[PDB]
Amino acid sequence: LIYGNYLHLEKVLNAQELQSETKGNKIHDEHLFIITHQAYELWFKQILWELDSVREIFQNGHVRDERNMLKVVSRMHRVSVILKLLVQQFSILETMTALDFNDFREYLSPASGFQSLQFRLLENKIGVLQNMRVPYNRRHYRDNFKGEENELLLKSEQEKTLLELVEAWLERTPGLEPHGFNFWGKLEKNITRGLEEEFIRIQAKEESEEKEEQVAEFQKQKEVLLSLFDEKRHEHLLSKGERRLSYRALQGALMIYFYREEPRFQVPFQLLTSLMDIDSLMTKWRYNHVCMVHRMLGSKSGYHYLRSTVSDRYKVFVDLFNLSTYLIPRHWIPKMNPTIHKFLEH
Amino acid sequence: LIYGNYLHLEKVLNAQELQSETKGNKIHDEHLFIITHQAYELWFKQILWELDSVREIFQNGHVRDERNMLKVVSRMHRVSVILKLLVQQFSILETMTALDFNDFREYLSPASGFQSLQFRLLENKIGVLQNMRVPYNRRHYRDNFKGEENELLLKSEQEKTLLELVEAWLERTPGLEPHGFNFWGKLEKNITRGLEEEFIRIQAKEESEEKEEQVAEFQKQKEVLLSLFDEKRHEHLLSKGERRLSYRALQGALMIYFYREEPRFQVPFQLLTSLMDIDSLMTKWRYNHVCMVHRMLGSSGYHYLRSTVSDRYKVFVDLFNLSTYLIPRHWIPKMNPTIHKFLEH
Amino acid sequence: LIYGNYLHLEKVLNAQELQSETKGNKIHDEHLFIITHQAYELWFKQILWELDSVREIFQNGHVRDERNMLKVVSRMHRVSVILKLLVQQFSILETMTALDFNDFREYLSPASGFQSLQFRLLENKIGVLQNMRVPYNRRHYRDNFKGEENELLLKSEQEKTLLELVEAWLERTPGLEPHGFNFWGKLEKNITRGLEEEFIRIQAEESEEKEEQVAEFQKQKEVLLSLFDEKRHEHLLSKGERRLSYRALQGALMIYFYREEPRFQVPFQLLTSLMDIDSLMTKWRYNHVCMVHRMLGSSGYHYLRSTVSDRYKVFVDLFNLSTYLIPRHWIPKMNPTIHKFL
Amino acid sequence: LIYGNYLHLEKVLNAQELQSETKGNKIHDEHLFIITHQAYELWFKQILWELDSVREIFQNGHVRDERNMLKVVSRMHRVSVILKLLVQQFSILETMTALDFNDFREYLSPASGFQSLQFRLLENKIGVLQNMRVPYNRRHYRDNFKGEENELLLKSEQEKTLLELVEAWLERTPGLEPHGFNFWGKLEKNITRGLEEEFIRIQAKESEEKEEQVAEFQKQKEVLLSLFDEKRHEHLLSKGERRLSYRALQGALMIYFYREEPRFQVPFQLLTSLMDIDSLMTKWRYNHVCMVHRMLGSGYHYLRSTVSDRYKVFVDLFNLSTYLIPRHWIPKMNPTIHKFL
Ligand code: HEM
Ligand code: HEM
Ligand code: HEM
Ligand code: HEM
Ligand SMILES: Fc1ccc2c(-c3ccc4nnn(CCN5CCNCC5)c4c3)c[nH]c2c1
Ligand SMILES: Fc1ccc2c(-c3ccc4nnn(CCN5CCNCC5)c4c3)c[nH]c2c1
Ligand SMILES: Fc1ccc2c(-c3ccc4nnn(CCN5CCNCC5)c4c3)c[nH]c2c1
Ligand SMILES: Fc1ccc2c(-c3ccc4nnn(CCN5CCNCC5)c4c3)c[nH]c2c1
Ligand SMILES: C[C@](N)(Cc1c[nH]c2ccccc12)C(=O)O
Ligand SMILES: C[C@](N)(Cc1c[nH]c2ccccc12)C(=O)O
Ligand SMILES: C[C@](N)(Cc1c[nH]c2ccccc12)C(=O)O
Ligand SMILES: C[C@](N)(Cc1c[nH]c2ccccc12)C(=O)O
Repeated sequence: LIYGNYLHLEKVLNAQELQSETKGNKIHDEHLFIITHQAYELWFKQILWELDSVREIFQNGHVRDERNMLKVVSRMHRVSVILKLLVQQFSILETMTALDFNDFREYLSPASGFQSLQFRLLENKIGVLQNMRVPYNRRHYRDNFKGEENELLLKSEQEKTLLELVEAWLERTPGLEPHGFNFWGKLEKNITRGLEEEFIRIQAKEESEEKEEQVAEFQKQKEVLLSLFDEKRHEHLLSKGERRLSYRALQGALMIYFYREEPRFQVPFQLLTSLMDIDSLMTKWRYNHVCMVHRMLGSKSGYHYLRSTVSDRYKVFVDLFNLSTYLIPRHWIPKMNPTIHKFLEH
Repeated sequence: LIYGNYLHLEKVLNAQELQSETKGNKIHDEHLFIITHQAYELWFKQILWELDSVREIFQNGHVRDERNMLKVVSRMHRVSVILKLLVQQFSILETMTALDFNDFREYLSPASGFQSLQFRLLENKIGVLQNMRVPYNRRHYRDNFKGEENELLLKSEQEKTLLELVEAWLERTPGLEPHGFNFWGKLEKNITRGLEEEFIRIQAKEESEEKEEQVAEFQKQKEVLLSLFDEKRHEHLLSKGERRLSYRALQGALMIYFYREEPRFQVPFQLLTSLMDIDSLMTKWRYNHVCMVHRMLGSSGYHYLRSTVSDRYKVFVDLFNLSTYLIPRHWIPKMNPTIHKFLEH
Repeated sequence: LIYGNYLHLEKVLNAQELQSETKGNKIHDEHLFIITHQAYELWFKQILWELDSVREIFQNGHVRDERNMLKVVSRMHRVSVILKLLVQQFSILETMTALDFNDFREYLSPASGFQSLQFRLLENKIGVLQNMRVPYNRRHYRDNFKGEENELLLKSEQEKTLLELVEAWLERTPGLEPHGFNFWGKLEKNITRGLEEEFIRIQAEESEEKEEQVAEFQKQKEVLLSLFDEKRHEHLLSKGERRLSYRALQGALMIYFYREEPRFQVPFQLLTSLMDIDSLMTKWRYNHVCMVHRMLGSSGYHYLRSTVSDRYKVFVDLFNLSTYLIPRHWIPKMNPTIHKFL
Repeated sequence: LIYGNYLHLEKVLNAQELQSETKGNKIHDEHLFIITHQAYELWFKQILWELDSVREIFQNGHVRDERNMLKVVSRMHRVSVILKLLVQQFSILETMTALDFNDFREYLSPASGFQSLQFRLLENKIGVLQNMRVPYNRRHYRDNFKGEENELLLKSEQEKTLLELVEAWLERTPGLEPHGFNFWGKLEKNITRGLEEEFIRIQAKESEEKEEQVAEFQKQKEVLLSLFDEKRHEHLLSKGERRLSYRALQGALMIYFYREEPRFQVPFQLLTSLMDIDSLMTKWRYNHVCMVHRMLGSGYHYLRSTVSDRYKVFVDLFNLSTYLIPRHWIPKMNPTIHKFL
């Protein structure tokens, strides 16, 4: 067993055919463009491998055994460490000038990155919605794909996504039981009370621009906080695709946020953090890719379509980010005395 | 022409065979170990491509046309930007624990990174000298290689290296002509004079320990500076492999250092800078690789690898060491436009 | 001379007062928020130092001596290396959760990053135009400032910007002389010819492929010939959608196309670095936005989002020269006979 | 409350005095040298803040409540994220050439980085031992310091270090009870047995490969059984080739092997981050060395000496890789017997 055989370098290092050279006009920088993409694809394959393994742990019920949370968080962390490198890797392609790219661009048409099967598979498996995908020149993405490739794409759309598997798991989060710790009920009450207290305070002040300013802020804060308990408004925002998680999953997430220090919630909290990281880094990748298309082609547009992809429309875990909106004073958080805490001890 | 076909992904993405899985005991993290190395190898191929192209520009005489310096510096800069990423890429493999590596390590024997053809090609093409290589288990690196692989490795040793091609170019550096600007002559004189000036200054100082200290410093500095003009000392240090550039090439390098702002030397100065960067980053790569072997295998190969993290493997150590011979600006032989013109484009 | 004294650490390391602690409720992570910003400010001061030195080299005429180009490009490169680090530095503040930030946010009012004098000075000195700024809360940015600070900000708007100083230098680029190499004239002719030649080719099959190629030719011709429309340029200048004078634009394109010619090698690197600085400034604004979102939720967020736009790209014209790339063989030939001038 | 006042920028941004300018020969690049160091010092202060807060959580007994492990690991992770940036920050000073540094170097004498109080405080608070310090010609690293500065340095050496506080905590790791899961006993037995089983295998082999395997076996056997030699450990402790008590070492290995068990998941991450901090500290030392070399040529060798295991405080955690065994040799922890975890 030799290194080169183990790594099948007979394949990996015999995969560089410059179209410029095939058409009798070799252009040096084409080689860089080929290798950069091959490297992106190697790492996309590794991301798919980690992500598929984590999806499986959820789908098959292994995640139910909390012994497996360390593995889940390590692999999701690994996904983000890979993505950070993928973002840095753009700096290599920045060493190619547009004038140099212009010397071989002709020999590439009509190929495009759009045809990256694995990038699409990755978007789908995380949880990007087709309905929300931005049309490129009034066209569907899968239009450019055929055969078994079109097949794999379909499975990726139809199989349970990371978002859905996390949703299901969040729905079973301990503490939501109305007959138990009754998190949601206690939270509603504590916030309603606290708002009442606060209003009384402000109402006791004397008419002024200040008082109005405080009253106005209060009203805004009140509306945001109480909207959390409006299950119907949530259902509505779900159907418009401005939210992604079920109402119950949202309750589980908030439970984990507020009780993160409780032992059973420590690693779950880290998982939520890494899911947000993955969304952020995916968006950073899209951003750096856009900046590059611009530098090479100008405003001539793919640039604008790609710019549209840099939006909340492509953020699968938007709901986890938006739990910042619902931050309250610590003393309003339902108290969990050891009496009612033992259920969250390893 | 479709993306996947253009990039031959039918090969690149059908090259991942976990030996753990082939022997009926798939271990998840083996997949990462394979991909990481495949990625290193893709980028080694790219470095070889740039490096070979720059070597050719020198070997074929194209570098004589100063129009080509921009291309040479961009490609060498590109080599160092790739190497920066190769160093960061270790952080991916740091997400694998030793315990998890231990579950598939058995299925890897007897394969090793040592058998990386391209890493050897890269060391050779830059200019690592065989005689200065540290033996691993009392053997040449080029054993463990056979057939056309052994062939490629030979060519890489026998063809002109980047070190040799740079040396040749440095020897032709403008300004070294005794009949012209006579840089070396003027430099020797100006330093001899400046040292004299300095001695007088210190000798004037009131008897005091500071004076005593400064006397000591002066003596050391004087010895270092004058040793520059000792061509025989240089020949000796060449034999011991503590220097690699010819005496004349060293003169050319120092010319470019001191006159870097002069238009014809601006991009050449950047080239020298990038050559040092490449050596720095190669040794950072070796260092990070060692730290990783340690974390996975504990404290043999470790010690061999530790020996690789040394000036013995820095091809352009001479460019770094020109810091030793820095002088006050006012000692640098003057180049008024009168004697400037030869360095304007 | 001792390290601590040389670096005036008696000041730098006695500058951390947690407002949470001053009001009797110390919150651990406030310390990090203070240090992060102090570090950003140290680096902004260094950027200002390099940038002011480069502006001086232009304004005083030193740049006319081409021996100074290495210094100019090194310092501009150094600006972008600093900015790369400023972008990475956000990852430190990402270790603070929103819940933890929430515990000391109250004690910060009414202070904001908006009030960073140095950040504004930097925007102004590069060449961000006030009239092109996005209003904050329906008002001008400088209204948030007072006294000598408001005055410094004005000088920064009125004194020559890096954009203006580069523009002047670009205007004197060798080769534009109609009586000389006549770059613009030759270029117009060669593109007119080359377009025709393309037509002749495309004139010959009737497939959609042909139709597609014909379609491309149309815009390509439109884009390329629009380059020679000086009036359209003047119009886009007044709307602020371009920044450089028509002549400066000619100089830049001269440098792009002839970058390998010795006199243009380091100038080409300067143009590259100016684009880098714009790109990295934008990356900084982007990462800052992503972080405000993570800490505050969904709004300054929307104002900040508006700053991530071409409106704030001072050297947009250098980026846009990609639009006007032609085949190499169309580029006016400069044989050594004439190449000697460069 | 205004930004500049909140951040006391009247101090931070009025702290840049170029000695080149003070002596009538301003050198542009000196400004960068000053700011770079000031930035390093701001971040060293932040590292000290996090590290001191973590040391407190151990010393005051809060670490006993496992609810606090998330905070402990977050702050140690934060230390590493800062150090990663400190390593990247060298790339800024690499934009200064040695020729340009040479134009103001004279005006610095005799000041040196050696005089960084905070860097010393950081080394000490982690657990770098004075007795293990590499002498700089005349030793006396603390002798470069005086006054309340010399005072602070002393406290930093004498107060409990991160190493010592972690050691104490590792000693209380659940599972080491002889009357309980009896980790050490079971481990010794399982390895002794497994080695015997291996002997039979190699015995049944029948040329060279056998020779190869037998040789390896002997080495592996020696390494593994040396783990159970408490006296050898005590000896290596007194030399300074190990740092953790024998019992702490047992706790660490418990956490390594049972990392997936819920009570050990975050503790395992803590051990990982302690190793990370050691790694990154030594990366910092390495990049600093490479730069002194580029600027001065030939402290290079002294600084090179600092890049050694001699300066790795958590060397014991790294070295537990040496004692990896097959998974099936690890004492089994059935639900019944992992209830405690
Ligand atoms: C010279 C550098 C690059 C240029 C000029 C470029 C150009 C483009 C353009 C114009 C598009 C929009 C679709 C189209 O018009 O055909 C696009 C999309 C895409 N490119 Fe690139 N690209 C570059 C580098 C890369 C790299 C390094 C990757 C890495 C795999 C990549 C992957 C993609 C992907 C996946 C898409 C589809 C993204 C989406 O639809 O959201 N490209 N590229
Ligand atoms: C788990 C991670 C790794 C381990 C444990 C490891 C182990 C080793 C060891 C022990 C050696 C010395 C030769 C021997 O006895 O086998 C070696 C050398 C080498 N490794 Fe690695 N390695 C790792 C990762 C990598 C990676 C990511 C690369 C990337 C290509 C690589 C490339 C090499 C090369 C080229 C050599 C020969 C270097 C020289 O002779 O100076 N290794 N490795
Ligand atoms: C918790 C972290 C941060 C939050 C929540 C935050 C929040 C904000 C907000 C809301 C604004 C809009 C103005 C306002 O309404 O106050 C703003 C602007 C700004 N922040 Fe931050 N910021 C953070 C970190 C930073 C840091 C680390 C810097 C570093 C110097 C910074 C510099 C600025 C600057 C310069 C502006 C003005 C930007 C412009 O107008 O284009 N901020 N920030
Ligand atoms: C031009 C760049 C630098 C040079 C030439 C330089 C030079 C040196 C030298 C020669 C030493 C050994 C002690 C001595 O002989 O004085 C040293 C130690 C030290 N330097 Fe630097 N240094 C540089 C940059 C930095 C930076 C950026 C830091 C960041 C704070 C720093 C912090 C230190 C520290 C803490 C030590 C003592 C560490 C130890 O003893 O292991 N230096 N430096
Ligand atoms: F393997 C690859 C191959 C090509 C690319 C590109 C890319 C970037 C800029 C381009 N300008 N023209 N073309 C030709 C393609 N036509 C433009 C619109 N889309 C399809 C028709 C381009 C292709 C980006 N990544 C690639 C990967
Ligand atoms: F494609 C690959 C495959 C394997 C590696 C290794 C590597 C790392 C640690 C190891 N421990 N045992 N073995 C296997 C046997 N070795 C033979 C050479 N002398 C050391 C023992 C190892 C192989 C590093 N890079 C690789 C790349
Ligand atoms: F040195 C510093 C000090 C503070 C900050 C902030 C920041 C971040 C979030 C905030 N939420 N409320 N406030 C108070 C500011 N008022 C409301 C928002 N508009 C301005 C008036 C905030 C201030 C960001 N960077 C800072 C740096
Ligand atoms: F705030 C600061 C000030 C200075 C430094 C240095 C530094 C780097 C190179 C030097 N060469 N000579 N000197 C003067 C000091 N003498 C030689 C070295 N040992 C002590 C006597 C130097 C000082 C590094 N970091 C610094 C920080
Ligand atoms: C038994 C369980 N693992 C419980 C569970 C669900 N979601 C959680 C989030 C945090 C902590 C625990 C849970 C399961 O049902 O998967
Ligand atoms: C014409 C030339 N390339 C001169 C030359 C050689 N080395 C240099 C370094 C810097 C500047 C110029 C040169 C030659 O003789 O090859
Ligand atoms: C003499 C000159 N340096 C000419 C000049 C202007 N812009 C340029 C761009 C590239 C090369 C040269 C120039 C000057 O007038 O500044
Ligand atoms: C009660 C205890 N937290 C026990 C303890 C010590 N070390 C550990 C490691 C992992 C898990 C638990 C421990 C204490 O006394 O610290």
